[PDB]
Amino acid sequence: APSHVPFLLIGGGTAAFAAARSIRARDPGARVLIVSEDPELPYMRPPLSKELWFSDDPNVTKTLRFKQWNGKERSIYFQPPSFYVSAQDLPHIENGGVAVLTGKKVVQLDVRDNMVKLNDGSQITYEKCLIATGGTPRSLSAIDRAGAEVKSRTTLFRKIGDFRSLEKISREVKSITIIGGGFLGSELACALGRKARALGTEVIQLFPEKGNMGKILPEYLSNWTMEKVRREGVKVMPNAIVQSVGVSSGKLLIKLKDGRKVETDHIVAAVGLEPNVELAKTGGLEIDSDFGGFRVNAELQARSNIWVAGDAACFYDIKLGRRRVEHHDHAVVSGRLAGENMTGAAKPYWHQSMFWSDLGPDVGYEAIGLVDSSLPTVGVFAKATAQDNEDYGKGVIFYLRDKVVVGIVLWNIFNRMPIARKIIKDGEQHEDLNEVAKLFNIH
Amino acid sequence: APSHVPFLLIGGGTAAFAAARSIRARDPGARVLIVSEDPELPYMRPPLSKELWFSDDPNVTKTLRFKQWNGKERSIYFQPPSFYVSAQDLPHIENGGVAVLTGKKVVQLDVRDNMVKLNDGSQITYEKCLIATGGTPRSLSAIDRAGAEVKSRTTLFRKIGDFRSLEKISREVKSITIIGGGFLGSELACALGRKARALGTEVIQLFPEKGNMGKILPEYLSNWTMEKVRREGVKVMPNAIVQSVGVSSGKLLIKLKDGRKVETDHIVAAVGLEPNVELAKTGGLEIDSDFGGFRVNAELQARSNIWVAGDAACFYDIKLGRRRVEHHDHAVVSGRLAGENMTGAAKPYWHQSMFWSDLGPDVGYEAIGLVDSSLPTVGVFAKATAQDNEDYGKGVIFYLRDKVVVGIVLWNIFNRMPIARKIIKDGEQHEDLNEVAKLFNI
Ligand SMILES: Cc1cc2nc3c(=O)[nH]c(=O)nc-3n(C[C@H](O)[C@H](O)[C@H](O)COP(=O)(O)OP(=O)(O)OC[C@H]3O[C@@H](n4cnc5c(N)ncnc54)[C@H](O)[C@@H]3O)c2cc1C
Ligand SMILES: Cc1cc2nc3c(=O)[nH]c(=O)nc-3n(C[C@H](O)[C@H](O)[C@H](O)COP(=O)(O)OP(=O)(O)OC[C@H]3O[C@@H](n4cnc5c(N)ncnc54)[C@H](O)[C@@H]3O)c2cc1C
Ligand SMILES: NC(=O)c1ccc[n+]([C@@H]2O[C@H](COP(=O)([O-])OP(=O)(O)OC[C@H]3O[C@@H](n4cnc5c(N)ncnc54)[C@H](O)[C@@H]3O)[C@@H](O)[C@H]2O)c1
Ligand SMILES: NC(=O)c1ccc[n+]([C@@H]2O[C@H](COP(=O)([O-])OP(=O)(O)OC[C@H]3O[C@@H](n4cnc5c(N)ncnc54)[C@H](O)[C@@H]3O)[C@@H](O)[C@H]2O)c1
Repeated sequence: APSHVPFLLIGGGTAAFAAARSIRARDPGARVLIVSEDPELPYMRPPLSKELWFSDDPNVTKTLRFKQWNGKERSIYFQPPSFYVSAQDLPHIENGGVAVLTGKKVVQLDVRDNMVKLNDGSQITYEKCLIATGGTPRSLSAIDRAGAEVKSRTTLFRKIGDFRSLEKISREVKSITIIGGGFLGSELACALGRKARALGTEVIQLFPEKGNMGKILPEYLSNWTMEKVRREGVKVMPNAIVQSVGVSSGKLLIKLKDGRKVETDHIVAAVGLEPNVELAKTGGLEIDSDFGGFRVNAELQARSNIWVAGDAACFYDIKLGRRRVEHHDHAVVSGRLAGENMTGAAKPYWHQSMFWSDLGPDVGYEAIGLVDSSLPTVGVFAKATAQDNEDYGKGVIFYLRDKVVVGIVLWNIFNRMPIARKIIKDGEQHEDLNEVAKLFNIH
Repeated sequence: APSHVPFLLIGGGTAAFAAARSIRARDPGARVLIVSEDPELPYMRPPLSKELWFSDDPNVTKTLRFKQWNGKERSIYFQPPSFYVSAQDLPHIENGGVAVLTGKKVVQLDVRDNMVKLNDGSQITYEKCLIATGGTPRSLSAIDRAGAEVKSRTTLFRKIGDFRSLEKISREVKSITIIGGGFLGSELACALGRKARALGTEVIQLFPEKGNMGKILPEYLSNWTMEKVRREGVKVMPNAIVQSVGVSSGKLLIKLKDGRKVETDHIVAAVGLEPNVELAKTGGLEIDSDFGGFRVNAELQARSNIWVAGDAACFYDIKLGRRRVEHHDHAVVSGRLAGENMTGAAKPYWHQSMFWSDLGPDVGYEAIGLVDSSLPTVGVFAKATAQDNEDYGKGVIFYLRDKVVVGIVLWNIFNRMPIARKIIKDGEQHEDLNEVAKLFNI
């Protein structure tokens, strides 16, 4: 570890890599260090839930390569190891370069001293710092209250090791349970159902909502998505609240708060993510209370020489207000912006970030802005229509704050993202939405 | 007037003057422009309610001079007019200077181009900017729902013009009624009661709590302060919720919720302060929701080249969380810090700020930290009365968050600020608040 670096990037993930590329682009000859707790080079997580599961290659868990939108095979890793220079070489190599320090954890942050302390005891002084620590999966209360053997048969799905372990388990066990109905739980349910269709094993999804992804989509769309997920070979059990999890004859037993009971062999828990804010206690950094994570301004700035990007950043969007987004594209855009601002720009967060999803062949969408179930929605579909506050195969769902669009879900329509982005950018008063819904040309 | 200014300070008051002084101290040769909507040069407010009333000099309204703790007469203004340079003279002068552009209001703030627009259409481009606007007095629903005649007879007390108007009114009218029982209301009640006792007129105070300063002091000290204010010649009416204000035979009449009716011919309204945050709408600046005002960090910074100081800043205290202090000492300290940080330092707010108050001769106190009656309270007096949330001439009050001292009120003891400041600095847990009050000479 070098004793001083011009640019420090805490956490090795999407945001840190994007920031390193921006810093290198704007300031040629910059010398960037990335301190990562994972023993791996930066990689993208989205393939860990969809693409690596549908790969035809048998030995994919060891290879980690997949086909793209075009179909050209690529790796999850952002860059090959030859791209990164050694940390010791970093302050000596010509025109700089990015170096990655893997297996290291920053445990202390002295803002005034412009210093951090690693887990092994090494101390690194910086000129500019980015905190791009992400989040960690939340555990279940009933699972925690159970014994050690119950926790041994539970899985939290974030990293590559989780993907490999879950793939081997699905190959070797007879039934797996998914708890949670958000993004990760639903995608895992679809992938595991696809894998289990061949042999004929059982996969179960149970959660306390009315349907799949009930915090994002309206009720009717949630029920439609639930039915589509059931069509993939998954037994979905909505409105289920876990009371206790136990052991019976070598199989774990789920006793719900209701009268229903479930007996299976393995549990996958996808019950949310919480940001890593253990570093704020020693850094004297403010933690947001409404959203969680570090609190930063419109330029993602926490202190004089400290920026925060990614999932842990509770930033201030000027158009939409205080936010905290947890998505791949937001991590890329936010890291790019923080890298621009670390070299000397003063740009606020302006370009909006989107996200995408695919819950099987039938369901596939992209969304932008503020998308939430509590906010008023206007669903203009094809062959159907519904507004809140049957053939829902195609359509657009506007989200309105005060007669103004703040988020758009584009349901099974493609190459119509710029229209939605321009609608969000203009931010006009919209008392009528069928006049604008024709721009996407749903029919 | 100049097209480009290195250092712009929006709003000229206590914080702006302190910031200009810090800028000049750290960076000799600087060129500071102060844009103020007032027609006057910066002055200090605290003597506008206490010192200028007790002066024996007849024409203090014009001189605006008063005596102090040392006893040396000084002006209400921070500096004499010769100290400042002209606005057109600022760009080209050896070692620069400070120029105040009085009577001009900043109406638009464009952070993208680093340019502001004044109310006369002139544009000024800045390199660093400070927003040191203050607050404006809050009005009353009963007053605002009334007619123009009732509005013309009520007073909101912030500036020098209000002080002159109220002094003339006190010399003229027979009865004065004061709404509000916080700091300003109690101080004006004491001053006008002294003047009335000197003359022989009537002064009345009404507020919706059970005692004076019930949002700062505990209940028993609130009752004690209410009694002591009554001894000053002021008829105090606690628990008076105002319903409507009207006129009857050329005299104002107040009808309260409980049924009491009070007649008078002038009203002084002092019911709080609302921060000036109209610049945030056009500047893309974030306004705090819990406390109000511009939301800044521990370094009092809002954007890349923008700092906020004074009563309008909702800053983050590392040791005490989110705060918004509205006091003269805090304005001085925060303006000083923001002026230092505009020149290159990155110092967070660490030095605490205190506040004092004198309510007659018997009651005089100082306070520091988080002082609020909502927090659990332990008071050490001649008889040790601990509050759960006799003679109380002298004592100390500790305010607790959870077994930790966050604010201390010093009751009729002086030259003991450093002890309380040191106690608050190292906020370690205490088994009981006693044996700590021994540090103060009770
Ligand atoms: C299985 C899966 C599938 C996903 N699919 C999608 C998708 O299809 N679309 C989408 O938009 N989003 C998707 N996401 C979300 C997206 O991947 C995340 O939002 C994104 O990875 C967040 O990037 P980040 O850099 O903020 O955090 P992360 O990617 O979590 O990186 C955080 C890194 O920082 C390290 N770290 C933390 N604390 C410290 C410390 N103190 N010291 C050192 N290192 C530290 C961690 O170990 C980790 O390596 C998916 C996520 C998962 C898990
Ligand atoms: C009568 C009175 C007595 C007080 N007594 C005490 C006391 O005994 N002890 C104590 O601790 N505190 C006391 N205070 C409180 C203390 O005086 C204030 O908290 C302090 O003055 C706040 O300073 P500031 O610089 O933030 O605001 P201010 O002093 O209000 O300065 C704001 C200035 O900015 C100007 N401005 C506003 N908007 C704009 C704009 N858009 N463009 C240009 N200029 C603008 C305003 O006109 C004003 O000149 C008293 C206050 C009053 C009114
Ligand atoms: N396609 C995508 O964009 C995508 C895909 C995968 C993951 N992700 C990200 O991964 C992260 C983690 O995913 P996640 O799905 O775990 O997050 P999430 O926030 O979607 O998970 C919350 C889900 O768990 C349920 N839940 C909450 N508490 C519960 C409890 N006590 N018992 C049972 N159910 C409970 C909620 O009602 C909801 O269904 C998120 O940041 C998410 O955005 C995104
Ligand atoms: N000694 C000092 O520190 C001092 C002295 C004077 C002024 N100041 C400052 O001057 C500013 C103005 O003082 P203030 O006394 O107006 O503010 P304040 O916030 O102290 O006033 C609160 C008082 O107004 C009362 N009130 C609120 N709403 C009311 C309503 N609808 N009807 C009746 N009463 C109502 C409250 O009950 C309380 O008695 C404050 O910022 C204060 O800090 C400080």
